Amino acid sequence: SQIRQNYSTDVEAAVNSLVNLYLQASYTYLSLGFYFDRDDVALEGVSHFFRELAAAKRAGYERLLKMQNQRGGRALFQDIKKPAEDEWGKTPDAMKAAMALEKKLNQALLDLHALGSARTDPHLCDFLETHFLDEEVKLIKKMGDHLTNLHRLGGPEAGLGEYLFERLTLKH
Amino acid sequence: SQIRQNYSTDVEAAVNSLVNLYLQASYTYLSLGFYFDRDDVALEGVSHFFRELAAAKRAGYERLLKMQNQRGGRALFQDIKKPAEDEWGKTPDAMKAAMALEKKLNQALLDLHALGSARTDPHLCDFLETHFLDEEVKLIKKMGDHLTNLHRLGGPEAGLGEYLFERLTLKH
Amino acid sequence: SQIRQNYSTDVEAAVNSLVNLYLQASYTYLSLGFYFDRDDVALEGVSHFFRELAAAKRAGYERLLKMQNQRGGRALFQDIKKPAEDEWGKTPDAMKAAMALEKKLNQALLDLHALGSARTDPHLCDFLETHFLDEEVKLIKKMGDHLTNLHRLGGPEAGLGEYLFERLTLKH
Amino acid sequence: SQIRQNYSTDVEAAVNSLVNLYLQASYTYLSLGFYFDRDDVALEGVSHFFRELAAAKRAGYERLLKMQNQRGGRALFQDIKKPAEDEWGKTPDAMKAAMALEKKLNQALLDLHALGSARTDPHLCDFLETHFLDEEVKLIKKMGDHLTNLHRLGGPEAGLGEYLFERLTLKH
Ligand SMILES: [Fe+3]
Ligand SMILES: [Fe+3]
Ligand SMILES: [Fe+3]
Ligand SMILES: [Fe+3]
Ligand SMILES: [Fe+3]
Ligand SMILES: [Fe+3]
Ligand SMILES: [Fe+3]
Ligand SMILES: [Fe+3]
Ligand SMILES: [Fe+3]
Ligand SMILES: [Fe+3]
Ligand SMILES: [Fe+3]
Ligand SMILES: [Fe+3]
Ligand SMILES: [Fe+3]
Ligand SMILES: [Fe+3]
Ligand SMILES: [Fe+3]
Ligand SMILES: [Fe+3]
Ligand SMILES: [Fe+3]
Ligand SMILES: [Fe+3]
Ligand SMILES: [Fe+3]
Ligand SMILES: [Fe+3]
Ligand SMILES: [Fe+3]
Ligand SMILES: [Fe+3]
Ligand SMILES: [Fe+3]
Ligand SMILES: [Fe+3]
Ligand SMILES: [Fe+3]
Ligand SMILES: [Fe+3]
Ligand SMILES: [Fe+3]
Ligand SMILES: [Fe+3]
Ligand SMILES: [Fe+3]
Ligand SMILES: [Fe+3]
Ligand SMILES: [Fe+3]
Ligand SMILES: [Fe+3]
Ligand SMILES: [O]
Ligand SMILES: [O]
Ligand SMILES: [O]
Ligand SMILES: [O]
Repeated sequence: SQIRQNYSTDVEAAVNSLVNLYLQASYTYLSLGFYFDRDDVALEGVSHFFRELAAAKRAGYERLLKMQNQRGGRALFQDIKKPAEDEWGKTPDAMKAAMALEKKLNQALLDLHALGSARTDPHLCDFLETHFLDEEVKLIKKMGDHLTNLHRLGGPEAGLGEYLFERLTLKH
Repeated sequence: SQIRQNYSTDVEAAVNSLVNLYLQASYTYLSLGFYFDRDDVALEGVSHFFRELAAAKRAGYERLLKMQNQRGGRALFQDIKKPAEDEWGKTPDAMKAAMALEKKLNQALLDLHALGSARTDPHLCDFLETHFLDEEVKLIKKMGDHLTNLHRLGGPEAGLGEYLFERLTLKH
Repeated sequence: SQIRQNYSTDVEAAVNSLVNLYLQASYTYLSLGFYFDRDDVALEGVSHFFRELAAAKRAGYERLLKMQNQRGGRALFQDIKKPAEDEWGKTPDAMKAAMALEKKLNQALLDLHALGSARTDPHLCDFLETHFLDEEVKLIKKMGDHLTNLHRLGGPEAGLGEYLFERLTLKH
Repeated sequence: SQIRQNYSTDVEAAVNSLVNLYLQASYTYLSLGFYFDRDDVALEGVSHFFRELAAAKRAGYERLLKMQNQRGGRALFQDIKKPAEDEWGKTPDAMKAAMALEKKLNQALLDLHALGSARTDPHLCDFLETHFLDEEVKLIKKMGDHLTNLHRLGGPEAGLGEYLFERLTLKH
C-alpha cells in the first residue's frame, strides 16, 4: 500500500473484526426496535430508543471502515450473525440485553486499544479515545440509569411502571 | 348515463351499501364521542379520539359518494341503523368495539376490492387502495397498540390506568 | 394477533425473506462504497453512488419491517450473508454487479407481488407498487445508462474514461 | 525555568529538531508551488495545492514553537536546508516527492510521540495526537488518492491526463 505507515496487520484484522461486531450490534438494535413496535408490545419510546442505537452503531462501523481506508488497511466482511433473541421480553429484559451488548462492545474497544498501544500505534489509540470510548461510557451510564428507574418501577405493579417509564423518560 | 364506462351495476350497488356502512360507523363514533364526554365518564382525550374518527368516517363516505358521481353511478340512501350500544363501558371496552367496527369496515373494503377486481374495474380497485386500504391498516394498528397499553394498565389498578392512558397517550 | 386481517403466513414469511435480501443488498453496497474509497481505487463519486444505495436499501428493509408490524406479522431475522466479492474491479465491473443485484431484488419484489396477488392481498400489492416497484425500474434504468456511458468510454483508453465518468457524471 | 514541569531536555531538543524539519518542508512546498506556476509548467491547480501545503506546514512549526514556549522549552534555530530539487518534473513526480516528504514528517512525529511516551510526557503526546497525527494521516491518504488518479491518467496519453487532473480534481 502506498500510504500505509505504522499500521500493523494485527490492528487491520482486529479493526475488520470490530466492524463485524458493530454490524451485528446494529442488527441487534434493529430487531429490538421493531420488536417494541409490535402491536402486542406497543412501547413507542422504547422502540425509538433502540432504533437510535442501531443508527449510532452504524455510524461506528462506518467510521471504522473510513479509518481502515485512511490507514491503508483493507476491509474484509464476514457474515453477520442474527441477533441472539427473536422476542425481547419486557423493557427491563431488553435494557439488560442492551447493557450486555454495550459492555461487550466496550471490551472489544478496550482490547483493540490495548493492541494498538502494544504496536505503538497512537493514531489508532486516539481514534478510539476520541470517537468510541467516551460514547460507550456515556451510553452505559444512561443504560444503568434506565435500569435503575425500571427496577424502582418494577415488581407487582410492573405493567404500569413500564408504561410510565416509556411515557415520562423515553422521548415520545 | 353519458359518462359511465366500465362501471358495473354490482359495484354501483356495493358502493351504495359501503356508503351506508360508513354512515353507520360515523354514527357509532358520534355516540362514543359524546359518551366519553358525560360528566360521569369524563375522559376528554377518549372523547376527542372517537370524535376524530366520526369525522374521518364522514370523509370516507363523502369520498365514496364523490366517486359514485364521477363514475356515473347513482347514490341511493337507506336508513342509518342506530349504534349497537347506548353505554360504552370503560376505555378498553370502547376501544374493542372500535376495533371490531374497523375490522368490519376493512372486510367490506376488501370484499368491494375483490368485486371490482372480478369485474376488471381497476379505477375502483386503486381508488380503494389509495384512499381506504392503507388508512384502515394504520388505524387498526393504532387501535391495537392502544389495546395493548390499556391491557398493561389494566386489572386491579384499572381506574388509575384509564386516567393515565387518557392523559399521557390520548392527545389532550 | 389482535390486528391481523387478510395477512397470509406465506406473505409474512416471504416478507421476512425479502428483508434478509435487502439487508444483504445493503451490505453489498457498503462493501462497494468502501472499496471505491481505497487509496488504490480512489473514485470518490463511485464511492458516493454505492454508499447512497446502501442507505436506500436500508430504507427499504426498514419500510418492510414497518409494514410487517402494521399487518400484524412477526419479523424473524436470519444471518446476513457476506457480499459475493472482496474486491470489485473497475467501475464497469462494479456497475454490472450492482445491475445484477438490482435485477435479483426486482425479481423478488415481482415474485412477492405475484404471491400477494395470489392470496388476494391488495394492501401488500399496492405497498410494493407504491414504495418499491417504480424505484427499482428508475434505478435499473440509471444503472443501464451508466453502463452505456462506461462502455462508450471503454476499451484501450479505459483509465481516462473511468476518471472522466466519475468526475463528469457521478456527483462529486 | 519558572514554569517547566515534566518537560525533558530530550523532548525540548527533539521539538527544536522537528521545527527545522517543518521549516524545511514548508520551504520544499514553496519551491514546488512556484515551480508549477512557471510559464513552461503552467498547472495552476497543482501550484495552489503545494502553496496550501507550504502554509499548512508553517502553521505546524508555529504551533510547535508555541508549545515549546508553553512548556518552558527554549527554541533554537538551525539553517534551513534548501529543497532537494530545483525542477520537479511532472505532476506524478512532484506528488511522489510530496508523499515521501509527508511520510518523513509522519515518521518524525511518531518518533517524537514514542520519545515523549518514554519520558511519560502525556501533554506532549496528546498535543501531537490532536494537532499533528490525524492531519498527516488525512493528507497522506489524499496524496495516495491523487497518485492513484494520476496513474490511471498516465502512460501514452499523459499530457492530457495531467491537464484533466489539474482541471477536474485540483481546485481551480
Ligand atoms: Fe433519543
Ligand atoms: Fe430464547
Ligand atoms: Fe425466541
Ligand atoms: Fe490521547
Ligand atoms: Fe491515548
Ligand atoms: Fe432524542
Ligand atoms: Fe429522538
Ligand atoms: Fe406518541
Ligand atoms: Fe387525534
Ligand atoms: Fe347492551
Ligand atoms: Fe345499553
Ligand atoms: Fe394499484
Ligand atoms: Fe391494484
Ligand atoms: Fe397497588
Ligand atoms: Fe391529534
Ligand atoms: Fe386533535
Ligand atoms: Fe384538558
Ligand atoms: Fe447521488
Ligand atoms: Fe472472486
Ligand atoms: Fe476477492
Ligand atoms: Fe395493483
Ligand atoms: Fe489515443
Ligand atoms: Fe446526489
Ligand atoms: Fe449526493
Ligand atoms: Fe471532490
Ligand atoms: Fe485546496
Ligand atoms: Fe536532480
Ligand atoms: Fe535540478
Ligand atoms: Fe495518547
Ligand atoms: Fe481548497
Ligand atoms: Fe483553495
Ligand atoms: Fe483558472
Ligand atoms: O430521541
Ligand atoms: O387529535
Ligand atoms: O448524490
Ligand atoms: O484549495
